[PDB]
Parts: sequence; C-alpha cells; structure tokens
Amino acid sequence: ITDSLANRTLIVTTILEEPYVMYRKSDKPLYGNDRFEGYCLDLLKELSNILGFLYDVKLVPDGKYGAQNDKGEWNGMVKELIDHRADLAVAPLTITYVREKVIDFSKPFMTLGISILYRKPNIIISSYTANLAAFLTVERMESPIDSADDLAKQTKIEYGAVRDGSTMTFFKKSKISTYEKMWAFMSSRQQSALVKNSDEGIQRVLTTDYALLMESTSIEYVTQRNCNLTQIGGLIDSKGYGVGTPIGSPYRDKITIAILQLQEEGKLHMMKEKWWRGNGCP
Amino acid sequence: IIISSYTANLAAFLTVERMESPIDSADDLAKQTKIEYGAVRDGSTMTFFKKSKISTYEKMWAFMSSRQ
Repeated sequence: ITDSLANRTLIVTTILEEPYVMYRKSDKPLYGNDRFEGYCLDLLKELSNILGFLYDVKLVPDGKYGAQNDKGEWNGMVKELIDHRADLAVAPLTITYVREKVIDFSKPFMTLGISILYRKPNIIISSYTANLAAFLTVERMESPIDSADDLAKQTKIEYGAVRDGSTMTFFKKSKISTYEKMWAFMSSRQQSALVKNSDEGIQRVLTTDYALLMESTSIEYVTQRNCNLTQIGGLIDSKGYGVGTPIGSPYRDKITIAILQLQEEGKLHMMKEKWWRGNGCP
Repeated sequence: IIISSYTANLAAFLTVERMESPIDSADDLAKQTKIEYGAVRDGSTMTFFKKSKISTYEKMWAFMSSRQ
C-alpha cells in the first residue's frame, strides 16, 4: 500500500450533534466545510493546520452506530469504516470493548461515564400533629431515584435511552439485577420508552419527568443549558473516548500524534470552555 | 400552625429514626450505594468470590469490581 498525495482531500462523513455539528447558512448560503460550524469543525480546522490535510464534510441520513444482536449488525459510521469507503468519521464515539476490533479509536482525552438526569416538579393539637406527621414520614420515604438501583425497581417514573447507543449493549452483557432490569424495561413496551433521537428525549423531559441513561457530558451540558434540572450523583462506570478512524489506518497514528500535541498545551481545555459558556442558571 | 408544623416534623423524625435505623445488615449494605465496602487488593476474598457462583458473592464482587 502507498500514500498518494495531491491535496489530501478526505471523505469525512458526519451527522448533526450539539454543540458539535450545526448549520451556518441562515445569514448567507454556505457549503462544504463552511456548511456547518461547532466544536467538531473547529477540531477539523485545527487538525488541518497541523497535518496540512484537506477535509470535506458530507452527511448521511443515519447517525446511529448500529445495534449488536447475537449476529453481527452495524449501521451508519461503523459499516462505512469497515468497508473503507469514508476516510474519516469525526462524529464523537465512546470506546467500548466490542468496537475496538473493527475500527481504531484515538486515546481518550475527556473522561466520562453513564449518569442520569432528573426533572424537577417546580387533644385536637395532638391528633392534628399525629395526622400531619403520618404523611410527613411518608414523604421522606419517597425517592424514586437516589441511585441507579432505586431507579431500577420502580417504573412509575419513565426512563429510556437514545436509539442505538452503547448503554443497551452494556446492560445486555451485564449480569447484575440493575442493568438487566434497565434493559428489560428498554425492550418492553415495544421501544415506546426509548427515543429514536436525543431531541425526542428532550421533549419528553420538558413535558413530563423523563430519565435518560447516557453519557455525562450531555447531562451537564443540558444542566448548563437549562436551570430546571441537574446531574444526579456521580459516574456509574468508566469507559473510554475517541474519534472514529479506519482500522489499521496509518493516518490514525498521525492524527493521534497531532491531537496529543494539542493535548500538552491544553488548547482543547480552553476551546471546550468556549463552548462551555452559555445560558443556564443565572 | 407553624409551631404545629414544627411539632409534626419533630414527631415524624422521632418515628423515622426507629423506622429506618439502626440497620447495617450485609445484604442492606450491599444493596445500597450510600456506604462503600471493599477489601484489600489481590486478596483471597476476590479469588473466593470469582471461583464461587453464589448470587451474593456475585453481587458483592460486582460492586467491588465496579468503578474500575
């Protein structure tokens, strides 16, 4: 195999994410790399400066990574990367143990784990005191979520997951009661407790009390962007982070070198804080 | 009424510290994440739990092995 260089134009497939990929064509029409903006495009531009490589942003209908049954099934990014028909897929994807055999990831730079978000709903004297304290005691025995386990053993408050993620794969391979009961609730009701898109979960949370089992940065991002909710507890597990690259790609090593070089100077640290500034709690 | 509310809160607390405490059973400690429990590293307890298949050993071993 050889490396042919004319302009190093790369096939960069991607899908829309917040605050990663979003359009800028409402002030004047823009296309190609100018078609979008966000943290992802900023990373692309910074990497292009370091490597002297050209990238072309192009979209696909699906943003899912495919669900894993007892037989192999992959959708969206993963099949393209296996087939080597798209040079890069810079959509952010966490590292789980099963996806390391078909594609290469980059070394993690931001640490993460599953976490949950919570919507908020914002003689005579002796007898009256006894009656009042009778349910004052009851109201202090209610806490449907104070942990993942507590969320597991009740269903009066609805919870779900984003379609085709890593969470359901994690639950189905976990043999302890909490995760398998989460998965059993997810499969039941013909996926009506699941949302095909994150924004569907956003409307579910805004309308009623809806819980999502997903990565933390999304949770504290919604917290920083809405003051009617906050992150519950801490990280329940730890799993890696990376950028999708072809399996065995020589360009992956150079990309990792460049992102590490950006890592020592702490430029990504300030850069994410640029996108970590917005309107939430005053 | 406010004094009645204070008296009711005190009475509810008096009921509840005996409603809920003191309990420290091993199953209770295992089933809650409020209290952390573990042991030394590379000890005999983990080998015993891994070699065994009792559900209790499995759940405590999962708890320690959790959080990396």
